[PDB]
Amino acid sequence: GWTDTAHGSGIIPMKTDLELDFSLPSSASYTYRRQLQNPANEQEKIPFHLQLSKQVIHAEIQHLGHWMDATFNLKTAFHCYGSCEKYAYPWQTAGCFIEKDYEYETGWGCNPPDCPGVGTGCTACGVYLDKLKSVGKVFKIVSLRYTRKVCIQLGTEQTCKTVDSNDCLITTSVKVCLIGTISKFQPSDTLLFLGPLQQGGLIFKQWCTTTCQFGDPGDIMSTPTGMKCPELNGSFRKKCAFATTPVCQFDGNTISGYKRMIATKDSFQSFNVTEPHISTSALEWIDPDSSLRDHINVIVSRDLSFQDLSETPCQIDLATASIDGAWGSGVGFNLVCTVSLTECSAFLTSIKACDAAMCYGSTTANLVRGQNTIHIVGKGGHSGSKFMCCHDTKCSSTGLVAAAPHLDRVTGY
Amino acid sequence: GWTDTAHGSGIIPMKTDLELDFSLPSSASYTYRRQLQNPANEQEKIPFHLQLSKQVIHAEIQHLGHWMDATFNLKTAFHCYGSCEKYAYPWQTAGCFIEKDYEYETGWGCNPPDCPGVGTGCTACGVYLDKLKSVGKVFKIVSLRYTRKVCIQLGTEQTCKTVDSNDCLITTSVKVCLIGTISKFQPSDTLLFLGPLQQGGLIFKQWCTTTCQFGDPGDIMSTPTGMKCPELNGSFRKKCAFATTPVCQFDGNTISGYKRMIATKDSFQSFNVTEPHISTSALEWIDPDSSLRDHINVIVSRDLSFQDLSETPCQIDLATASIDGAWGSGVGFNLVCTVSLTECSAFLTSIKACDAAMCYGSTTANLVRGQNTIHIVGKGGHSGSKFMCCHDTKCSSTGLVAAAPHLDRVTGY
Amino acid sequence: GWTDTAHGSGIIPMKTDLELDFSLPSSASYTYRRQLQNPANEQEKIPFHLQLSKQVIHAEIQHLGHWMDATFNLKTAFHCYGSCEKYAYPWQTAGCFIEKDYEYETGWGCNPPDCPGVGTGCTACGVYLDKLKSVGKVFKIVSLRYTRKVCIQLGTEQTCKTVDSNDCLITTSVKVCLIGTISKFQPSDTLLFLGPLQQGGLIFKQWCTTTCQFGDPGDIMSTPTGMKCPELNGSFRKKCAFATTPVCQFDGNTISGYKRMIATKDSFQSFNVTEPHISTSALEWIDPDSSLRDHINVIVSRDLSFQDLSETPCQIDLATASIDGAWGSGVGFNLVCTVSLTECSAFLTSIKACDAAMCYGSTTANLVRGQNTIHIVGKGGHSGSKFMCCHDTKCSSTGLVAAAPHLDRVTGY
Ligand SMILES: *[C@@H]1O[C@H](CO)[C@@H](O[C@@H]2O[C@H](CO)[C@@H](O[C@@H]3O[C@H](CO)[C@@H](O)[C@H](O)[C@@H]3O)[C@H](O)[C@H]2NC(C)=O)[C@H](O)[C@H]1NC(C)=O
Ligand SMILES: *[C@@H]1O[C@H](CO)[C@@H](O[C@@H]2O[C@H](CO)[C@@H](O[C@@H]3O[C@H](CO)[C@@H](O)[C@H](O)[C@@H]3O)[C@H](O)[C@H]2NC(C)=O)[C@H](O)[C@H]1NC(C)=O
Ligand SMILES: *[C@@H]1O[C@H](CO)[C@@H](O[C@@H]2O[C@H](CO)[C@@H](O[C@@H]3O[C@H](CO)[C@@H](O)[C@H](O)[C@@H]3O)[C@H](O)[C@H]2NC(C)=O)[C@H](O)[C@H]1NC(C)=O
Repeated sequence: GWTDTAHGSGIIPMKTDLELDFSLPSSASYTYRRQLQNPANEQEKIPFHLQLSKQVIHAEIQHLGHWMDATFNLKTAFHCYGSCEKYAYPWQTAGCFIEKDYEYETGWGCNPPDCPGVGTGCTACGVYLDKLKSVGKVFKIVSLRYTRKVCIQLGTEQTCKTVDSNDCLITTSVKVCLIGTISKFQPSDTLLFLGPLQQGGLIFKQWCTTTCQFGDPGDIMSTPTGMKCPELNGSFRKKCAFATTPVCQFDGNTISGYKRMIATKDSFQSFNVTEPHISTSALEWIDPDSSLRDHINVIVSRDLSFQDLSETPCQIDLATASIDGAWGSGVGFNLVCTVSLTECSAFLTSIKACDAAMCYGSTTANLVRGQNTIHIVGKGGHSGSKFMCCHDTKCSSTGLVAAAPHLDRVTGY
Repeated sequence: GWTDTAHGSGIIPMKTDLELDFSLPSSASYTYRRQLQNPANEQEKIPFHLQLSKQVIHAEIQHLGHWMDATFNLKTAFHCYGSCEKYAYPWQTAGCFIEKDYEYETGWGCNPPDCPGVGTGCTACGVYLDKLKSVGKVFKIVSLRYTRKVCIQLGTEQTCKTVDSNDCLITTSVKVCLIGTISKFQPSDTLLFLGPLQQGGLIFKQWCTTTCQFGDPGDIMSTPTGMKCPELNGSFRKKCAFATTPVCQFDGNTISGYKRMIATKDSFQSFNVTEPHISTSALEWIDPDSSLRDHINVIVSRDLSFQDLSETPCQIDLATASIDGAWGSGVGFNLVCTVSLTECSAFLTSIKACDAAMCYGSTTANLVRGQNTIHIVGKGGHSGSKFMCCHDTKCSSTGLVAAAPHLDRVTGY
Repeated sequence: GWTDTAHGSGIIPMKTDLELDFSLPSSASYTYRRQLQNPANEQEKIPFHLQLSKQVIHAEIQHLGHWMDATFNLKTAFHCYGSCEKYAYPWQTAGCFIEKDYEYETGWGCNPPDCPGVGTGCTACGVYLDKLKSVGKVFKIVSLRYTRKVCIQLGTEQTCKTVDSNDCLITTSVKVCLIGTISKFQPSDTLLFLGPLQQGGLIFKQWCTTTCQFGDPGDIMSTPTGMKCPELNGSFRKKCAFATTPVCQFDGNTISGYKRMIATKDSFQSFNVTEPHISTSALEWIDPDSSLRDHINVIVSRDLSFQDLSETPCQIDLATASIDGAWGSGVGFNLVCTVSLTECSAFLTSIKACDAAMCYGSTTANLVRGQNTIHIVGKGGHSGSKFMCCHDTKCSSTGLVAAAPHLDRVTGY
């Protein structure tokens, strides 16, 4: 029952030369040098060197756009004759507006002196948002990954590798394992940056999604493809009589999402960020908070009894078959892989979906000799990303683009 | 100060034969054979065998029922005389409806030609939902548990045991410890399955609970005991005049929860599932995602210095005393246990609430010699479950049924 | 590249005397005695003693106040002349109320017999909440910390220290490391206590924040500084005619947050609490749930090869420079520290913000020889707290008070 998925080693403890074991803050790097006694010869020694980089957070993100503050406005129009489609209105120039029409409701005692209409015209009323101000950048977390660069040297062996926070690196005589605490961040958290990235942000758990009303977090969003307006929500009413022009009233919410947030600002969680790097579909940074600690173990054994537990005679070859689903998505894309197994009856291994740069997901494949169809869910990437089936570092040269994510609001009156 | 709650071992490292140490994906199993040198005799060797099953997720769940898509409909009725209770209406046959009556509001200029009424009758108006379509199955997570079957053999010792993700298994000469990363799932997450279980689902963090409006996630739920309708929310209005029958208008939301979800579908998180098994109150599966890795440590020491740290002279006997609270609940049930302690002045131990199959919770009991009353919160089970006080595998033969969970909506106009 | 942030040790495994390794419930303490063979002399032995306390949870909190149940009431007033400011109304004495006025709308067929007014007066209508009952205490989690007291003795060495759940304690010959599972609690969770603390509580993920409507969790909050009333939300309407006094109607929600919670109570998560201790800005307790297990490792090596990995020649001195931001906040306060580095070219270390009792946060500082300006985010504390820049246990004697947190609702009609 072969697998290459166990990353570590089998050891005889009497034939081990060195063990490091400690907790380290994610934001801390660490360096260790020591001359170790040669187990082959007690009168000799060999250099051992360890280097650990600071832990980098990698979030695949959705660029939700800029959060807008706004002012609420209510205006009443009146035409004694003609329907509401015939007339342009002041509010129709605005970035976001709702209109409620009262066509054919002229009667008597709802009219100014100059209107003798009865059951005609249009008393159109508009609520609208102006004084639109960008207050911050908004990203929704699609997925999370935490990595350290690990460099080992034992005499003439030397290898650097990037290692996930609950993975191990294995060389001929050295194993390094990371064990990784709780995350401050979660998939689907929304991050709000009110200024530059370096100045940190706020985490939100309830950013508007399926139903964005004016007053919610993320109510008014501006993307480069255009505005995303919230629904208003509240009832309209004419006050009619005193031989005057009708005066509309709105009972719904008047105060914007941003203003409502700022008033109770200290109800939310902050985070800070050093060395931020933004890409099309990702945000990378180091969290300077030193209260988050990982566990590191290092073990040296320059002996033939040291087993790499990943070693197998099994050989695989990959071909990217087909794709469906979307890029930049927490639901994601479905990549189909044709996977040949040779030299083995069966093999349990990890098959990954990757582009040129990064991998966006991985499935545990239960392979039997010959061809195998394996499905992978990937989460992330952008318009142009060409996703390939991969194992270790070998990828299929066939790469497939995904479809755009469905992230649309539906604003039904 | 005796306790049996430390699961592991005390070791002299020079008298250890083997150490395995590695990271493994939850979805991966693993097998290891090796002939180890006999520490008693250097010219002999003994077989060591390790088998780890894939990690199974066990969620106690609530069957919230099926999520329904629907079409919104508004219809106006009119009777010139008689009150609204006297008449049956078209909308009253429908699965979900709200009605707003305007009794005794006939006046003049709110009537058709055939109605000379003044301050009489009934202008009943109905909003209602039809074209009800099941779109998926819905489960709310009550609790979570992650387990692997661990099998050890060292020569003539052999034991298999199911082990939680941050527990250890201990035999005469072998200890296996699991250390378990972050969970993709949380208690109170709601899982939506749009097709068969095997095709995966969506996680939701904001499924409607205390106030379900039409348009929310989970707005229209169908259980076998009947429909659960959302509230509508929006104002009504007659438009009256032109010597016609009154025409009602509704300003509230027209689009269903499902349709609003699907439009922005890629805002949410997917998960997938292999080997799903559904029961009355639980869902078990293996997550094929290979990016989630646990840490495994194995240590062999066939020596008398190897201590089982759980060993104590303390002896306990249990009796299930009484119960209150509910089954199938995140709040849960309160089981009272009478626990006798003998052979010891004091004893710290774990007392568990279990039925025939599984345990639903466990309390740390601080026992003193003689009788002790211990309370346990259990979370899960179903109508028929008979919960018993247990320690190790010994249970009280008395089992007690809990009461039904309160999971009702209250829809006040 | 010096750092003091690696908490643990470098070891030669053949020169180790003892290793303990096991899982332990958070609610369990543990004691271990053993006479170990003296490595210096095989015919002698030395006493080794380990004591671990139960794990204590420390939450910095916000006292949100008491959650109130209430009864909804709608009353209509009428004055044939004079505006609504001129008259006191029955509802104006109540703890929470909204009022909707219809000034100058007398007309004809909206009046009792005693009112011949036309376009005058005031038909004021009030919705209001009475029968206010406290149902529980409410705390919002600002931050979380999990600690155990660890006591070691190896012969003549003895040290007790409080250790975070993913930190290690290091002495001359002994290292103890804690590795800490998932948390049941998260920052920004709101905890509701319906009775005394000892009887446990409910966790909520959606407690009202930026927009509190009547019917929401936390809709009606009572603090010592006064009531916090929700918004109502729903439309008003006069029914007019039949030569009577106007009768107002409200279409919005009638049922309170509490009642709506209790109806579906078993949708939520409970927790329980032993040995609770409440302070101005914090809640400390031990969770009696025994299903949460940490990993403990202990390693003894009474040998000169045992390295304390935190040892450096680097020397620091601190001065608290300035502060901005707030106490009792998840966003928190920004403390500026002047940090002198001597004896070293560069130094990576942790700089903490603390008052007399506890530390409220810590930053990873990348120091170079001489003066360094370092920023720290602290989360927690109260009005009087005087926050100091600290490293190890040495603090600057200058302490600085923060500003009050902004936690206000804005209720715009
Ligand atoms: C790490 O990140 C936090 C959170 O972003 C930092 O606090 C932030 O500081 C900004 C400074 O602009 C504050 O936002 C606003 O500042 C203006 C003045 O520029 C002020 O008038 C407004 O009232 C508002 O507070 C805010 O305190 C805070 N950001 C947010 C989103 O609340 C913290 O200083 C950073 N720590 C570092 C660099 O060490
Ligand atoms: C693992 O689970 C995910 C999530 O459930 C799988 O993607 C799902 O595939 C279904 C297929 O029915 C998709 O739902 C709908 O499919 C119809 C066609 O049958 C389509 O017209 C609709 O627009 C809709 O997308 C959907 O992509 C997705 N499910 C959800 C709830 O979004 C994924 O394929 C699974 N991976 C495996 C088996 O490896
Ligand atoms: C640990 O904590 C849980 C949760 O707080 C405990 O259950 C709680 O017990 C209280 C007892 O007051 C219950 O609340 C109410 O009790 C009255 C009677 O006093 C009852 O008429 C109401 O219907 C309501 O249930 C409730 O079951 C529960 N608390 C909540 C907030 O739901 C559990 O007993 C505790 N376990 C221990 C001490 O071992």
